[PDB]
Amino acid sequence: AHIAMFSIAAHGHVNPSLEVIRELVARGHRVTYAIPPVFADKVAATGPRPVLYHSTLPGPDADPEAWGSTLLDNVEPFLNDAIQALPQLADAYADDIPDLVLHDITSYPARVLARRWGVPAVSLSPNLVAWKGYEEEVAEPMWREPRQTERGRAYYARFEAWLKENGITEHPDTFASHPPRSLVLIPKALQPHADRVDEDVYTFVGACQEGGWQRPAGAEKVVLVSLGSAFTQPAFYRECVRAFGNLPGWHLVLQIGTPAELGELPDNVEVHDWVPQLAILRQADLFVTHAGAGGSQEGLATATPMIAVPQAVDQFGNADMLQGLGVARKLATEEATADLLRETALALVDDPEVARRLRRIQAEMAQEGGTRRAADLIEAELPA
Ligand SMILES: CC[C@H]1OC(=O)[C@H](C)[C@@H](O[C@H]2C[C@@](C)(OC)[C@@H](O)[C@H](C)O2)[C@H](C)[C@@H](O[C@@H]2O[C@H](C)C[C@H](N(C)C)[C@H]2O)[C@](C)(O)C[C@@H](C)C(=O)[C@H](C)[C@@H](O)[C@]1(C)O
Ligand SMILES: O=c1ccn([C@@H]2O[C@H](COP(=O)(O)OP(=O)(O)O)[C@@H](O)[C@H]2O)c(=O)[nH]1
Repeated sequence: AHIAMFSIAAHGHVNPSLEVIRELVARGHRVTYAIPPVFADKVAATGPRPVLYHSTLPGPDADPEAWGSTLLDNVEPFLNDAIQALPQLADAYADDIPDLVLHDITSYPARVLARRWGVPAVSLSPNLVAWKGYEEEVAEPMWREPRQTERGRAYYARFEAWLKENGITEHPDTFASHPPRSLVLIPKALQPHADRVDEDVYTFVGACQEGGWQRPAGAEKVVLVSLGSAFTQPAFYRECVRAFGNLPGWHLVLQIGTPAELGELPDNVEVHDWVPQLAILRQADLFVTHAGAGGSQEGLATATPMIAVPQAVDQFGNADMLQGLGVARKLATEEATADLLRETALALVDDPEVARRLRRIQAEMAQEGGTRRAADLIEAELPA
C-alpha cells in the first residue's frame, strides 16, 4: 500500500513515530513522508521518501517561546501554517494519491487531504488525548473568555470558513481535537481520565522506541538523577549529592548536562554530562526525574520507582499522575533538600506495594505493544 505520513519540523512531533515509519517500510509498504526540508534527512533514514513542503512554524531548534505563551498565540500558528501548506501538499500528491494517510496531531492539511481523497486517516498523538467529557470539562472553560474577544471570534470564524471552503462542516474543535481514529504514543498510565477515553477511537501503544552500563559490584541501591535534556539546577544537584553521598549501600549516577560547581564528590557518586539513560534505568532502583514525557515513560517501562521534581509546565501533570499511580513521590524543587530526598528514596525502594504496582504497569505497557503493535494497527486500517 502507499501510506503517506504528514508532520511538521519539530522533534516532539517526528521522533515519537519514526520507528513506526521504519517498521511499515520494513514490511514492504511504500511510505512517503510530508515534511519540511530541514527534517528531510531525519525522515529519509526510515526508508520513507520525503515529500517537501514549506512551513511557517518555528524551526526545530527555536526556543520554546517561539511557539507563543497565550492560548491564541499557541493555536493560531497551526491554522496559518495549514492554510499555506495545504495547496503545496495537494499539488505534491495530485498524481499519486495515497491509500492511507498517517499524521501527527499538528497537521491540519493531512486531515483535509484524507477527507478530500476519501481515504482513511490515522492520527498519531505523542501526548495525552481527549477523553469523553473533555469538551465540557477542559475545552469550553479554556475557550470561554478568549472566544468572546474580537481576536478569538475572528480566529474561530476564519477556521470555520477555511474548513467550509474545503467541504468540511465539522466545527473547528471537532476537526482539530477529535480524530475519528488515533494511536497514542504514550502509556495509558500517563493519560488523565484514562477510563473515560473512547477505546473505539483511541488505542494506546506507548512509546515506539547507547552503550551499556554496569552497576558497581556490591551496590545495593542505584539511583539515577536526570532532569532530561533541556531543564538541567546546581543547588538541587548539590542536595542530591548530600542526600546519597556516603549513604551505605547506595550509588548515585548524577546526569548534570560544571562538575567543579558541585564541589568535591563522595566516592559513591559518578557524574556525567550525558548518560545512556535507558541502560542505567534497567539497572537502577530509583530514578530522580523532572517527569518529562520520556523520563516518565522510561521509569515506568523499567519498573523504577521515581522521585518526581517537575521543572516546567509540561511536567507537573506527569508528576501528579506518577504519584497517583502509587509509584512515585512528587517534590517541589525548593523542598527537595538532602534530608527529604533521602527519606523519600528509602521509603520508595523498600516498598513492596510500589514494586507490585510497577510490575503491573509494566505488564499493562506490554499489552500496549509499541512499534510493532502500532504498525499492526495501522495495517488494520488499510482499505480492503
Ligand atoms: C487534547 C488534544 C489536544 O492536545 C493538547 O491539548 C496537547 C496536550 C497540546 O499540548 C499542551 C500541553 C503543553 C505542555 O505542550 C505539550 C503546552 O505547552 C501546550 C500549549 O498545550 C498540544 C501538543 C499543543 O502543541 C504544542 O503547542 C506548543 C505551543 C508548542 C509544542 N511544540 C511544537 C514545541 C506543541 O507540541 C497544541 C497547541 O495544542 C497543538 C495544536 C495543534 C492544537 O490546538 C491541537 C489541535 C490540540 O488542541 C489537541 C491535539 O486537540
Ligand atoms: O543524559 C541523558 C539525558 C536524557 N536522555 C534521554 O533523553 C530523553 C529526554 O526526554 P524527556 O521527555 O524525559 O525530557 P526533556 O528533555 O524533553 O525535558 C529521554 O528519552 C532520556 O532517556 C538520555 O538518554 N541521556
